[PDB]
Amino acid sequence: NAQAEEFKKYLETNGIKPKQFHKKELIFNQWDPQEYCIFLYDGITKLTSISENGTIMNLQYYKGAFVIMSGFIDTETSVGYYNLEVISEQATAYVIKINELKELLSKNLTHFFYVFQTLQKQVSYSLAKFNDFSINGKLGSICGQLLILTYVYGKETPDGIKITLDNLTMQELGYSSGIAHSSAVSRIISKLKQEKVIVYKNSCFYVQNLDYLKRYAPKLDEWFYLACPATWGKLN
Amino acid sequence: NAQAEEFKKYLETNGIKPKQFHKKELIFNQWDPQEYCIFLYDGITKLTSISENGTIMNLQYYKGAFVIMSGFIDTETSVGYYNLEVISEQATAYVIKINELKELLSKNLTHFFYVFQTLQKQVSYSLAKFNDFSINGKLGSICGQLLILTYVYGKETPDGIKITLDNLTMQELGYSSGIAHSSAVSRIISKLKQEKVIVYKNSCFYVQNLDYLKRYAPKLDEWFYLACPATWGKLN
Ligand SMILES: N[C@@H](CCC(=O)N[C@@H](CS)C(=O)NCC(=O)O)C(=O)O
Ligand SMILES: N[C@@H](CCC(=O)N[C@@H](CS)C(=O)NCC(=O)O)C(=O)O
Ligand SMILES: O=P([O-])([O-])O
Ligand SMILES: O=P([O-])([O-])O
Ligand SMILES: O=P([O-])([O-])O
Ligand code: NA
Repeated sequence: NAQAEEFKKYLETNGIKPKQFHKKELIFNQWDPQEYCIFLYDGITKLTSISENGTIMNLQYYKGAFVIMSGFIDTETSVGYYNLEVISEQATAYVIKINELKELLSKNLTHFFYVFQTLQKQVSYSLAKFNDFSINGKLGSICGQLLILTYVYGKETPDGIKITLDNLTMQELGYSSGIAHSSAVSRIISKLKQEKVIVYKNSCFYVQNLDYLKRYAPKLDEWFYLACPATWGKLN
Repeated sequence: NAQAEEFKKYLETNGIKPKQFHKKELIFNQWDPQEYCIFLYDGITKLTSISENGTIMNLQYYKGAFVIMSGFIDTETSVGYYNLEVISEQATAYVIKINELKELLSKNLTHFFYVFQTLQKQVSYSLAKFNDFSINGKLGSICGQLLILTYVYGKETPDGIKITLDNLTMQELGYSSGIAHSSAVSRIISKLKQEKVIVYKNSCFYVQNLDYLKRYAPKLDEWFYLACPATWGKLN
């Protein structure tokens, strides 16, 4: 990622130091009024929200390089209360106060357009996700989430496309899919297993019929093709 | 409003002319190869996706002023294929070819930050919406959609918060909530009318218990209070 590499140097030139975060640590949390611009440079995270009754929702994962905003650039107020939890072992994040972002970007438009590009990908990612997760009930939600996971963390193997995430549980899939009961997730995953769309080996999920997932997640496959052509081409 | 007015003036100074659209017309469509930046100045539109079999997904509405992107600024590639359909009797929009937007924003940081702000509001809207529409099943989806419509198009009256849309139908709510058949939508709407949450009179829906909707759409309620406080204050 060339544009992300130059944006890293620029932040170090301007005195923003890398911060090391560890698995299960929260880079920010929904119970703290802190507005940031997190340039996640390396590692994997998940954006989560917890209800007043304990319902956990995984809004999405982020895999560096990428930008996550918790406050508005103009009003410096909160965009909404979320937690950014690290799920990889180590994560390298450049934490920026929202009150100093406007000046950092105005100075250098190349960097400003990089952050803007990142936000455009975020906008269209969420739209595609909303479409695919809505039109085919919970089957499409699971297939949509599996397709995302296959593209962003998958690697080709003879057993299929291995989703390389440590402890991807039925529970997590449920939190990413709006399914609170792990057993309800299993009922869908089990059906996908009998049709041999996926197999569970080596504590990992192997996707064996990608075309099946595409059929129940068409706008997400379209989005990866248009927005992440290199990610899409690795598995096609 | 103010920032949008200045952006409108700026657009006309650079030769971008306003264009009138009438109900049902598509400002852009999902088979067009050309991509745009649409500055919706006035009117109401919906962003849709039509599947091969003619199934319709309503991704959301847009009420001017706002910015809708169909292509990436940095690559001039499509972000995903959607239709932008006018649902007000008339809409006024400035149609900016995507390959001209980079220069327009480079030349004026005030407007660059305005467009950036609108994309941030899009991001936070979609995340909140995704949280509420996923958690409480179909009821949460309808209540969340109704809450959105209450805040954006609602008018206080002695009979309740009048959703001021011409012909809000049961199918339209289904398209917007991701629900297959009008059957389940009628089943939910019936129960909500029974519980005094809403009523249908004068060919419009009136919300009589806003707190019931807040209960099933807390993240969207949070988002209107944080990102559209004036809009939120209208009803609280
Ligand atoms: N660094 C990669 C990935 C950035 C990223 O995390 N993108 C989000 C979409 S806005 C994503 O792919 N999320 C995958 C998930 O939800 O697991 C890139 O720039 O393409
Ligand atoms: N022009 C108003 C409204 C802009 C707008 O349409 N925002 C979207 C969210 S990105 C919305 O409220 N949609 C309501 C809906 O989906 O009905 C503003 O700038 O606050
Ligand atoms: O729609 P569903 O299949 O019931 O999820
Ligand atoms: O998740 P669960 O409920 O335990 O199944
Ligand atoms: O929607 P429906 O199928 O007619 O019920
Ligand atoms: Na277009």
